[PDB]
Amino acid sequence: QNITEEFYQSTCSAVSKGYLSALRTGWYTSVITIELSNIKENKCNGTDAKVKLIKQELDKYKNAVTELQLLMQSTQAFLGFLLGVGSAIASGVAVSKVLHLEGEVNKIKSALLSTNKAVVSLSNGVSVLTSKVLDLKNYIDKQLLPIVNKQSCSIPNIETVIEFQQKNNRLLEITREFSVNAGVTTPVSTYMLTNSELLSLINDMPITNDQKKLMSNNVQIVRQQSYSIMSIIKEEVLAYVVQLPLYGVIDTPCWKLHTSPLCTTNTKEGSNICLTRTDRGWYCDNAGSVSFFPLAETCKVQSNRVFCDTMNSLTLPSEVNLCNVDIFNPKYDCKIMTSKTDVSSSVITSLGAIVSCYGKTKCTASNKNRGIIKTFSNGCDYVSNKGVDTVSVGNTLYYVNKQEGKSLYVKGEPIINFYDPLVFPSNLFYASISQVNEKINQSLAWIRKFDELLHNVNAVKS
Amino acid sequence: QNITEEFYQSTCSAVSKGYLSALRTGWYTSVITIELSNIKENKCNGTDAKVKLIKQELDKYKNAVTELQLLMQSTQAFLGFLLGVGSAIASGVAVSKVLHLEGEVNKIKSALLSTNKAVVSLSNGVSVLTSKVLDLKNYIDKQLLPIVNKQSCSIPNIETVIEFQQKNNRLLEITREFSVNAGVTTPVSTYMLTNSELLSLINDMPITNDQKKLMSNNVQIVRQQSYSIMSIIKEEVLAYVVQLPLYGVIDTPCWKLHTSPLCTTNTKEGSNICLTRTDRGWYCDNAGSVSFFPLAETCKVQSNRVFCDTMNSLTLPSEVNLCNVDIFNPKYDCKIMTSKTDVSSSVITSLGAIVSCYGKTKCTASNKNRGIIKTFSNGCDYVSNKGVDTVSVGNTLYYVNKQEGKSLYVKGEPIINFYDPLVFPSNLFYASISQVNEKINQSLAWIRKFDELLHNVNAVKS
Amino acid sequence: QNITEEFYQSTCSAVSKGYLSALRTGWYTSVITIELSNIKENKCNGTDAKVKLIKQELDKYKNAVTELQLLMQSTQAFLGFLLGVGSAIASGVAVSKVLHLEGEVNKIKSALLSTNKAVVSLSNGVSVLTSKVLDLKNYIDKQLLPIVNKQSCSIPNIETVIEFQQKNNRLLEITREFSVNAGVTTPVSTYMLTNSELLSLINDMPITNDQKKLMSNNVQIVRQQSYSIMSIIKEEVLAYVVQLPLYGVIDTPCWKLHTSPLCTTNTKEGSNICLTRTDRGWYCDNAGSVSFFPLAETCKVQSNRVFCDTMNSLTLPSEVNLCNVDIFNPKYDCKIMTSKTDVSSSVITSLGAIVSCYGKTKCTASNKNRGIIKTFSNGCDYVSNKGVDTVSVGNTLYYVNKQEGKSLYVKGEPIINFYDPLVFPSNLFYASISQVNEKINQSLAWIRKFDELLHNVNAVKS
Ligand SMILES: *[C@@H]1O[C@H](CO)[C@@H](O)[C@H](O)[C@H]1NC(C)=O
Ligand SMILES: *[C@@H]1O[C@H](CO)[C@@H](O)[C@H](O)[C@H]1NC(C)=O
Ligand SMILES: *[C@@H]1O[C@H](CO)[C@@H](O)[C@H](O)[C@H]1NC(C)=O
Ligand SMILES: *[C@@H]1O[C@H](CO)[C@@H](O)[C@H](O)[C@H]1NC(C)=O
Ligand SMILES: *[C@@H]1O[C@H](CO)[C@@H](O)[C@H](O)[C@H]1NC(C)=O
Ligand SMILES: *[C@@H]1O[C@H](CO)[C@@H](O)[C@H](O)[C@H]1NC(C)=O
Repeated sequence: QNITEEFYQSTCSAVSKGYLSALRTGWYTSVITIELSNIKENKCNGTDAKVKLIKQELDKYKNAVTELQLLMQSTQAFLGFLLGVGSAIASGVAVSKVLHLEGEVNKIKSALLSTNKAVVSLSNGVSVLTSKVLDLKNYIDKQLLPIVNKQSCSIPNIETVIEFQQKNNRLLEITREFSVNAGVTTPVSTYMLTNSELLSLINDMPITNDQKKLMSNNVQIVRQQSYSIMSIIKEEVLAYVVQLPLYGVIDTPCWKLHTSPLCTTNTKEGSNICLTRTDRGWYCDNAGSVSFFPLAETCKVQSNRVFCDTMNSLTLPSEVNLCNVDIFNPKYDCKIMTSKTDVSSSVITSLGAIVSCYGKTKCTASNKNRGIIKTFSNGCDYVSNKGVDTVSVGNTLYYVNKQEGKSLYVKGEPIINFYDPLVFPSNLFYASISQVNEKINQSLAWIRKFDELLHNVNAVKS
Repeated sequence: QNITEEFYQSTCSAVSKGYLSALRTGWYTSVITIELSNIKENKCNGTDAKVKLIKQELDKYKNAVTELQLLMQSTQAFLGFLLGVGSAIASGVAVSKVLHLEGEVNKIKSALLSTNKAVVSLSNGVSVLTSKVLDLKNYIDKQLLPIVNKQSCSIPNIETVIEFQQKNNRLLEITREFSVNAGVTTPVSTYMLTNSELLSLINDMPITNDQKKLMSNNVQIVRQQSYSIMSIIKEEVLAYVVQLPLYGVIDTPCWKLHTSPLCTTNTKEGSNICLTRTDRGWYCDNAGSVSFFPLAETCKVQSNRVFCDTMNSLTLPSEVNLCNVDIFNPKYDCKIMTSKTDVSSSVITSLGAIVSCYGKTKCTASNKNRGIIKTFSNGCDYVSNKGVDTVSVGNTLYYVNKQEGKSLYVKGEPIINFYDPLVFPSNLFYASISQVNEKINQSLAWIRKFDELLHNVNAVKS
Repeated sequence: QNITEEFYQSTCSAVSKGYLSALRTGWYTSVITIELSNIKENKCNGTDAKVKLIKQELDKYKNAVTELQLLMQSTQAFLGFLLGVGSAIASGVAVSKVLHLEGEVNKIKSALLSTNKAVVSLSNGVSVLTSKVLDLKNYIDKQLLPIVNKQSCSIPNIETVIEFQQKNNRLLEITREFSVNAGVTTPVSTYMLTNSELLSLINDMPITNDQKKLMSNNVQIVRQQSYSIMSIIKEEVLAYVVQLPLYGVIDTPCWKLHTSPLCTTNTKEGSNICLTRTDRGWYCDNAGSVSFFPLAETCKVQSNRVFCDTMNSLTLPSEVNLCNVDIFNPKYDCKIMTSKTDVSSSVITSLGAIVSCYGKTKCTASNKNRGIIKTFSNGCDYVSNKGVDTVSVGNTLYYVNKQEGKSLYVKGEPIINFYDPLVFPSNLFYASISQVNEKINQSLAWIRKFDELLHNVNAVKS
């Protein structure tokens, strides 16, 4: 853990380096089966309460099975706008659709006749891993049928009721979780796949030992980037499909960019111009190029490790890293946006905070022991979380992050002081440096042409 | 199931036809009641464990009732921006507010004195359907009071504890689900309304048989577009309001539009212009006009049937369908947006995928048996899911949808090759064809006027 | 409850006054502890079913503890774009990180040796409130060990199994809720903090009596603006951190602004200009200034009281209230946006509805007794919820809110009739009154200069 952070005063932005990558670059699909029963009907002219409880539990089981069948017979009769779209569950749904052909269920049942785990080939020629996580058929047919199938339902025992309830609870919960999500669920609960079974699926994937260890250590995130799909219920067997991620890129450098608006500080109201850098997010080296994640909601962090998803990313060249040290470079075209609004805000970075204090707003950073230790002036400034606990930007109070690290301050004149406020192209959402430069150079051309003609007409007088 | 898809090369967009509509055009409200008890106090100088368990369950019941009373005494002392706003629970909240007038609870209790279902008229003159889904009062008053009301609490039986737990669990879950949602819940769980009661409410609505059948078959979606509202707890009765949808438009044609950016392929960096069609979403014929759903999150699909919601829609004329066959028609004004960014992406359609490959990005589509089967050039292209499993657009891998259907390819020169790159109005977010045409015709007017004057001054020399 | 609403016809917007404020201006953190056990191993050569049930429950407990340890050893090896960013759980995470130093667990255990509540000082010098909400150690070590530690596991009793299940359920649920949320949860469930313990924490905060009463009455919202953070599991004790809000500003006036587009009604298609007010949200007086909440998802309402959050707000001067009575005031610069789209929509306010009816759309408001009672013309209009139940704007049907109040109608000519349609700066997303005025005054300057030169050249002929 050697996270470092730099502040660039010339553009009012910060970069945090020192992380490691774990990117998702594929999917893995398996099949999970449950062996049910087909209890026909229960009939007793009894009066004991234990028989009543047994009948109630059996009724709940039948209702769950019927609801599952009914559900099955319904499916088969700033730069966030630059991203393409895709379907997240295409592979699992394809496997589920393959499962509906005739003879597949017989193949699955024949494969797992003796053992609880096997590898079977489907019709099209794909091999998937199967499992049998529960078996209610044997217990029901060997315990409950002798009590209630033909006899007068004489005497169940008190322990049998509790045992049956404990057995049936998991199936009830699985039915409940499929029911409300219309078939496809979000992070796979403990009922769908036990923590002792997730660690067993991982030790069967065709991956390297390092990826196996990474998936085993951080198992609470593999569970948050997975899907579960209901497939079929027929011929006394239940089957659903689990879709697990694959991490093909591991241990490559990553960094994050924090940006804030940078304005001018003229006293006259409504006489200030601003610009802001719009490309803020996560960047990670990936096979000779940089991947950009702008949604700020697809990447998780565990203290040095970032678990991103490559379906909501952009592939940029390796020169995108050069916008930091220099902004007027003739090799990349950094992205900005312009406006004319002067409002104070603050951005809480990983190792400090950025404060923009424009207008008459009072901005202050305070320590918890002495009290007030800094009074910001008008501009973009940055303070580190070493002796600072909270920062206030007016009516708002923020708490800074207290991670240990090293922060550096880079001086330099702001770039907003180089432009001409009489020709600046305001209200230019999602512009770039070259576009802004082009829009300015041509207005002066019109002005000069006008001046030329005006001089010329006063030259031809005589 | 006869879904069809077309690709229009001239605008880099695709249309998928063949669906059917089921639109929500109203609400239906009912009342669900529960009959509670008013156990005052329990006192025993006992030592048996069964008495302890009974007391614990009674304490949980009292705590749930108290929490419900406390909650009740708190409420009564791209084109996604074009949509208006509305309140989703106005009708249910209105009914709940009507329920608070004096004498309403007496009317409800008198209506359901003997049967479990009745129709009653409130004060203002509206008739609603009531129900009684649970009755703990009779069981408690006829079983638990003889054990603990006055006596020394001699001997409960072991089965009674389990029976009471099973009875009380549902009320505990209902209290839990109201507690965390502040009164109004999202898709109605199995505890609020049993699957055997939802199918009974549907057979009492004033609707046609076809709508009844549609609601009965797809019951997992009627449950996802419904609300539950806590109303009152007083005079030993609990009542909450359920708000069910109504589907007034059924079996009308629908289709979806997929759009992707279309750019120019000049070699020089920063010398390309782009435009994109911004109106992508679901369209459905509705009584002589087309309804547009741009949020891309309000419509569900079950293999040919689309369950949309009409509160987040727009009403467009019937000529909006004409932007597909022609884009320069003098009857509608299709909506576009312009920029100057050249980044590669991909859009996964229903029966294929659209690939945009600009710059130095390597784009490829691969089959799972042979391997690589296509290498895209620079431009907008489209490939169908017949012999293609995955497509990669650089560092990203996508899985195409494997639905069966028929796809067609329509040729034609791209429209971006007709414009003049010296006067093209870039950075024009949310423009239209006529606006872009107007902004170009007037710059040439200024240029021609300038040329006219410049020639004229050199005509008056002598 | 004296809510009032006004409609300003000149700008097609409405204001609803009469509310009260309860703003969050800080955090409060406490520690919740659970006393576990360290059962080593269970071994019985038994055959009774009760022993089997006991062993199963013990196995579940061990699995929960192991999963918790594994999770712990993973974290330590329109104007919505104007808002700054911040970290919501900085304080709780800081306290959790402080908890990991050596000797802290010993201090916590020594503080709560005898009582269930104490105040203890950590290493850095901060005092926090601790608690002991559950004790499984004593029950396990005094009941289950005599049954299964060394003996042949002779006879458990039937009531012991149920008692142990009831004890263990809460720990199982806590483990389940941490497991799927990766450590940090959203609104604190009933398992993490009992409703009888939340009301006990509130009576220990260093706050005034009025804030205590406000927090006690509306306890279902204090629970929705809180976080729970997993911290540690070691040395036979479990500890997690709860982060509760603080309400520093209470009983200050608030109001809401509703805005809708305002267009021109020329008959020719594609010849209309529009403008819309973009600053819609909640405003609340706060210490000599107004706080603006634009996200429309951070503020809740209970019939006169608004529970907002100050982390997603903006601090504006006190002159922002002046845009309502007048829009051309020389003291503030109200924010608008321009376009050229004519589409009909509707905005449902608190005491009525705003209807915009442009083009050939049919807009109508209907009562539930007579039927149709109003037919809107082309323009922006407003109708109150007194004799009106629903309003339709085409293919869409809306339900108005039926709250009691007083509404007022303010006449005045629309401002869109003052501009010149030949120089109006369309497609100017997020503009302002002064910017639009500036962009118009300078085009006329160019036209006049052109005319001047053209006259001048025809003056020098001879
Ligand atoms: C991290 O920095 C520390 C300095 O305290 C030192 O151990 C070394 O430079 C780095 N350790 C690594 C990269 O393992
Ligand atoms: C000046 O005009 C040239 C075209 O001749 C253009 O390429 C350039 O971007 C403009 N601005 C500057 C600063 O050179
Ligand atoms: C759907 O297409 C098939 C062609 O395979 C044929 O049955 C018919 O054209 C269509 N059936 C319908 C619309 O029911
Ligand atoms: C040309 O100018 C006319 C106005 O005289 C305008 O209506 C039209 O949109 C412009 N462009 C074209 C292609 O006609
Ligand atoms: C609210 O209005 C009512 C009028 O019916 C009246 O009691 C008084 O003006 C107000 N009451 C308050 C503010 O307590
Ligand atoms: C007119 O031009 C002046 C600059 O001389 C500018 O300040 C003003 O905003 C423009 N418009 C009006 C209506 O005065």
